[PDB]
Amino acid sequence: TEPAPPEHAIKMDSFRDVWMLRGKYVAFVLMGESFLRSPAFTVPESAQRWANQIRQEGEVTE
Repeated sequence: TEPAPPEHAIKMDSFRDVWMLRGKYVAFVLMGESFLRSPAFTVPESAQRWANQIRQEGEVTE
């Protein structure tokens, strides 16, 4: 049990890196008017930032 780095990938909506030296990240957010769709990127950080950016704007309240 070596010091496992808790910082690397962020699998929230649909983000997951690859075991080797890569990783795809694509988020999907649909609202009651508009929706954004970003293609699979190569960074898990920007991934959560993208989905969150749109989500924060879409105040879901029925």
